[PDB]
Amino acid sequence: FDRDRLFSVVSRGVPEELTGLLEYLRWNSKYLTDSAYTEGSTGKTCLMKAVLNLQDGVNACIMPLLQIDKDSGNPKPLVNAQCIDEFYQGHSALHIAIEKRSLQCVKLLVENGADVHLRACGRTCFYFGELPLSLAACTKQWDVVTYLLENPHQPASLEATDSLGNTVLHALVMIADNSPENSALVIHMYDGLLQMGARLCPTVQLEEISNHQGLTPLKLAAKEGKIEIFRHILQREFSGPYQPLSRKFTEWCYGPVRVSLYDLSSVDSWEKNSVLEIIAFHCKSPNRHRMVVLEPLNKLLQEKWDRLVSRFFFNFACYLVYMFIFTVVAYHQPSFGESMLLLGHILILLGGIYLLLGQLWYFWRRRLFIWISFMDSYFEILFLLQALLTVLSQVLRFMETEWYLPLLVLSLVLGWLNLLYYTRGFQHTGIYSVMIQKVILRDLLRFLLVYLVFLFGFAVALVSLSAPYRSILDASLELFKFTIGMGELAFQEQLRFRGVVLLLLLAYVLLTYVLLLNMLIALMSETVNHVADNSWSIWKLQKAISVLEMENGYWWCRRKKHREGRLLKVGTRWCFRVEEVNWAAW
Repeated sequence: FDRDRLFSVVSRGVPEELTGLLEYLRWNSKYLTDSAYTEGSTGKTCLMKAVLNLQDGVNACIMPLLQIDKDSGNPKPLVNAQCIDEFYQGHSALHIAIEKRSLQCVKLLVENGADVHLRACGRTCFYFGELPLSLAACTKQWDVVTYLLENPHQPASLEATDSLGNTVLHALVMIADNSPENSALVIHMYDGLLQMGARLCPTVQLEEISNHQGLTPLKLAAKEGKIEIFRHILQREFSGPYQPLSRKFTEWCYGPVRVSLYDLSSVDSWEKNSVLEIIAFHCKSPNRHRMVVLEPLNKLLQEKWDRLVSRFFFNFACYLVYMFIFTVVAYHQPSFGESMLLLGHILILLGGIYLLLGQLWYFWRRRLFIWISFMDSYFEILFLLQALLTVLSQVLRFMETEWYLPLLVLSLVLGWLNLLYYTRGFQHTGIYSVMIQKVILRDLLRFLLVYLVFLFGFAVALVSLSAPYRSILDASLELFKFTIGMGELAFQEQLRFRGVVLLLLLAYVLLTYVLLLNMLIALMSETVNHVADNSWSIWKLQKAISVLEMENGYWWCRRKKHREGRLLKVGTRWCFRVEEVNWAAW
């Protein structure tokens, strides 16, 4: 019956759940819908309440409850109580039992048949993998995970997918955290499951299954910013009977030298969407600059940066030549002839078209998505802006318009200003790389706005109080001179008797001094801290971005990527020789 009194008596009212009658005879009419109205309140079942019991004795009484009923006129939905609430959909009692640390309960539940490949969702606030095996692995239940996949007549596939395409290995990475108490658990369970996978089915590699978006556990650990598990996977050296299928093995260890062969699944060539692109481009975590100082990556980055450093300075020289030519042509503007002005105009127009096409191609390829909108792309917008201004100014010359000269001059100024993009070559300007964006953002576009607001509020008052012809030009020009140190104050004539005019300037100078004093302290506050490290890593990230961008080639296709490694012997595999030299001194 649906009466709550009977269920309360059976479950909690009295441990004597063996009433005898129950639904043993004449109750076999229930064959279509044995849930909701007849079982549970709205989305639960009697099995869920039975498995919620704490004492082992009453837990052992579950088997008599489902005895005979498991093979009675009751239909197939015996244990798989798929909730239709759309909120806890498919949250059968098996997941609850696995959540409980008891082993005999889950053993009894699985021995009665049931199913282990049922999802926990149909698409809360706790993502574990939406699978029984995934939940058991994430809950660190060694006995449950050991028993689920081998012992029963119906096993659980180790490479079973998920709603999003994940597997247990992906799930162990998604739930990972930088906290050591969770990092140790994740690493230990990942290693144990990887080792057991070899025993179960060694004919399939578990770290090659991709998500619906094409990511593997190594790449999934890099996109999401998880550093500890990523570091462990990069430097995995587990050996013994399962020494093969690893990542870092030493070749010889003569003295302090420990030359080793790091495996490479993070090579740009012959592999699209590698780990380096994900770290550099497709990442938004605060740790993205900390994942590039790792040992197997620094050597690969330097061996490409040194090999491709001539082109950086070649482009630098070619840009300096273009800027010198632009300045020379601009300076000799009449307002020799027909021999240098025409050639300079043609060269400037061609140079502008070149930089316009290059920046358009760069934006089309890379930034089809959001560029974090706040970092690492300012110099890629300033180049486009300068090229567009130069092209427009050079076009407007043929129209005999008066706006050609201001646009040309502004383009020249912006082109000279953009030369700071190359300060990251041999020049170790990492000191300015720290306080070059954290001092302009939120500090020059936030406090300067208030200063402009005060200036424009005082200029109009000065004009309206008193011959000033323009409200926002005549008074503003003299009001701005207080900041630079050229403001002039006087008692003036006696047409308005003045007085308040002096008071307004006295207020203005005090306000524009206290604002500067506060602005200085605001930027100083971020100097006492962020000193220990917090540098030399973002510089390496910028160098990595530059190296990755260069290898794609120029606007045309006069560049093709080349191989990085070689078919080194597996041992029973493209590898990179890292000649570690560390004085452990033991």
